[PDB]
Amino acid sequence: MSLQPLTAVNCGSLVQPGFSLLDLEGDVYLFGQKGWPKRSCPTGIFGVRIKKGELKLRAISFSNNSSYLPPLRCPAIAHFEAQDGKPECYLIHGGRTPNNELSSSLYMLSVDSRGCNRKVTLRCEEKELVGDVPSARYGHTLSVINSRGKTACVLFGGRSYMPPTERTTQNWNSVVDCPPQVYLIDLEFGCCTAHTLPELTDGQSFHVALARQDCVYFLGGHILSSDCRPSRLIRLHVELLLGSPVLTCTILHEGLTITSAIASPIGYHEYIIFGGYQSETQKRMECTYVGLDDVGVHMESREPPQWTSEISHSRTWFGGSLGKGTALVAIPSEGNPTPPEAYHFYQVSFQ
DNA sequence: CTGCAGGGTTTTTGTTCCAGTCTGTAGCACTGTGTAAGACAGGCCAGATC
Repeated sequence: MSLQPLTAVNCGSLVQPGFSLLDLEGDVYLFGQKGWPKRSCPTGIFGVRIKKGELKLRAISFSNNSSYLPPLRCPAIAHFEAQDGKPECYLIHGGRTPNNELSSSLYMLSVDSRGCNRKVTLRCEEKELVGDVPSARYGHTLSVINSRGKTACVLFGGRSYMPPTERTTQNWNSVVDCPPQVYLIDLEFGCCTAHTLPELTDGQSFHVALARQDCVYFLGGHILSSDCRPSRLIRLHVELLLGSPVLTCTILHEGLTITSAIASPIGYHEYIIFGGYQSETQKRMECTYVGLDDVGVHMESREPPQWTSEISHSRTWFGGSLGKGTALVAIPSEGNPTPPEAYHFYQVSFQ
């Protein structure tokens, strides 16, 4: 549990407050960037390598048969693990276009070929959704479930702009919580079903969701109706049978009151919740550990690495998970003139 | 009584010019608001591979 300060020697203006780190086939891919794609990298997706403290970003190129993606700012990432037939899949939906809009299309990202010389080619495919499509939204969560024995996805939460009739050019950039119904999405085909939640009378956003063996556990998430960050934990159980995807749910008494947490996998099913926001002013410093079994969540606080004064007094912080019990965090910086590197970077490692 | 023409009448309203005295615009050369990164082509080297 130690933190190494990294230097973003070159290309430190591409990272932004909200962004994604996709961990597939070893190396990690940064996804999301300030502004539209520049010709230095006509795709939008960078490869990340951390070596000797240096943070190095390399350009990635798509394949011939793949469509292209706008740099979605705060999308919902779901890691579809290796199985038949195309590992390793990432389901992205749906985020915020850098031209400020909401995109309701689902993307599937995968790896294609290599190298020749340390080069990875990717491929993205839009996945048409016949629905009953969930309204465009950002900050929601998607999670993959395997049940007897087929694969589906559960989509829940998030915010969206005011309904299309009531949005006034004065309440334009206003945003309210989308209604609380769970959407079951088949990977293929695009049949997406909507189901109501008798126990959940409100939606939320920025809640870390952990899915294990056809069970989904939703940690706390910020509610904008009452401005409360509920400590309750939410469990739901998807039993996929022909032909009605019945869904049940229950409440757990206690869980961590946390929003926008960096959920880094370490063990087989053991995660560390790395921290985030517990109140609108104070940020979570304590690192927590969450083991997931069919009995339930087992939660222990672990010794948080000693933070330098800068990251302890910072107003806000964000980041993502580089995997293998390692995570990346960023702190915005001040000065005069421009640093110009607006973000100092730290790499935290476990064990 | 009226009508209109055309007489005089005063009082504007302005009529010529040269000393001035004063007021308002023209001529001079020049101002300031244009204020950042990104695309592209070539050289090359380092690490991967047979």
